[PDB]
Amino acid sequence: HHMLLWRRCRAWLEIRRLDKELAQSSGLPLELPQIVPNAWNEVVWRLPVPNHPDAFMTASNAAQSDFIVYVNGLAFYRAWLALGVEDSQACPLKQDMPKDRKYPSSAAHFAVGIDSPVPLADVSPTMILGHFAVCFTDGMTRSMWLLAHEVAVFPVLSRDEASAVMLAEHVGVAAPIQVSKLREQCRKIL
Ligand SMILES: [Cl-]
Repeated sequence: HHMLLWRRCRAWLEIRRLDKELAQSSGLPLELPQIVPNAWNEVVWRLPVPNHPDAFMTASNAAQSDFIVYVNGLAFYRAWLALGVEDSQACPLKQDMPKDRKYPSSAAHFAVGIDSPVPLADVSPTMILGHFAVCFTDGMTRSMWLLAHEVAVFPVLSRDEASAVMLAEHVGVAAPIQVSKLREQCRKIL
């Protein structure tokens, strides 16, 4: 859309904005996803969405070996921007996320609700030019939807415990939990 210098400077400024927002909101309670009973036999969260109907997501597509990390949206956004501007998985600014070609399709799925919760994104910690970043196996557009709608905290899926703990370290609001253990807890309690 513009030149490289433009795109790098813009990303830089947004990261700096996030740095400050994160520093200000530090320690304050965020709105958490809520594990809810549902018509299926799966883990489903209700996600509050500011000035918007509730969203619902599910870990139905996860492996027993996967781990869930509840992430601070702003921190996740920042780590994604740390991928840089040229990556094929480069993160658009929030204001530009709805322009993404898959975004209407994502918005449509999110519109349905508890009858069809959106499966979690599969992400991974990584290293880019000597710094921490997050990249994707899948779920980039649904991640944009959540970010652009200012969902405060949402779950994501990670391939293994160490990767999950690393994600939680940099962008998490709590320790990870293995999908198999969460499914079993939901079973025994709900
Ligand atoms: Cl599930």
